[PDB]
Amino acid sequence: KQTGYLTIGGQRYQAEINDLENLGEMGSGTCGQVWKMRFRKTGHVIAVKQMRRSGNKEENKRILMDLDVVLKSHDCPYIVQCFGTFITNTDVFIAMELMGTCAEKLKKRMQGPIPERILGKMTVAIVKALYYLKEKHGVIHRDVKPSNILLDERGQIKLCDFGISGRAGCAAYMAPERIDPPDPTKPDYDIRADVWSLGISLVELATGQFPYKNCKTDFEVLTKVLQEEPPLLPGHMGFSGDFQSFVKDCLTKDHRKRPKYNKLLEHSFIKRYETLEVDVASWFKDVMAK
Ligand SMILES: */C=C/C(=O)N1CCC[C@@H](n2nc(C#C)c3c(N)ncnc32)C1
Repeated sequence: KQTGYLTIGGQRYQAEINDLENLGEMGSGTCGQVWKMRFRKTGHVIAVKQMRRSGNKEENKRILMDLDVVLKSHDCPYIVQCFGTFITNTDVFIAMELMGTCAEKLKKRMQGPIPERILGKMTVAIVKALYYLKEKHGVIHRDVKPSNILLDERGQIKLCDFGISGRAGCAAYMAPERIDPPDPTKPDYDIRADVWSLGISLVELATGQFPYKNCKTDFEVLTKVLQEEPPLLPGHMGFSGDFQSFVKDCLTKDHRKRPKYNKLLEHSFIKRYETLEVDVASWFKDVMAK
């Protein structure tokens, strides 16, 4: 790998950091400070993550760990693409494709449920992203959630933040088998805990509310996951039978029964939103403009 260049859309300039104008930070980063930045030759805007050599040794490790994955996933359309990097005596700058926002912040702006047609095209993207990292690189995300699903003005939906990926994330979306690992721990007991997390997220974004109510502590959530029934989609909101049975499949608590990505990608709910046209781009711009 190299650090001189910026490969965008087939081209590849050879600039340094000062060739970019800093237009501000895009929220307090949890895996590195992220700036929205603009070229001085052309005016094109990108996202640029900064790792200070002086930074916390633990954040920096995750920044480099997320960088390790996104350098290897250029050919996956459903993962935030990295354009290149710069290494100065004091910083590392990671150039990323500029995205609109996360689905967690999208939910707060909507002030309500997100339509099924959008969650549809989201499901196809995340599952295929989680599947690519598994099949091609044997990596698991280990922290899927609405704040890790980025959308943009063009209607793209990509997964991000592989900071704790590997060959413990947020507790609310953690899978049953990660909360209490099996009696003898097989190395790949973890291989499908991400499916359960995306199911929790789909229920959250579809209903506008997190399915485990009134937990004042992290552990209290963990106990509901294991004691209460899986929180399937309600019946009184016009959700289709395909959407409800896909959410039921992912939310099967017994991990030896949760279907592999192999057959989740066969699901009708997926096959519909592969060939179905949905103007997520226009729907995105509208909620933002609101
Ligand atoms: C819900 C969005 C969110 O809170 N953040 C946290 C701060 C970083 C920010 N962000 N990260 C990346 C990356 C990689 C991007 C990209 N690529 N585009 C827009 N915003 C991003 C997400």
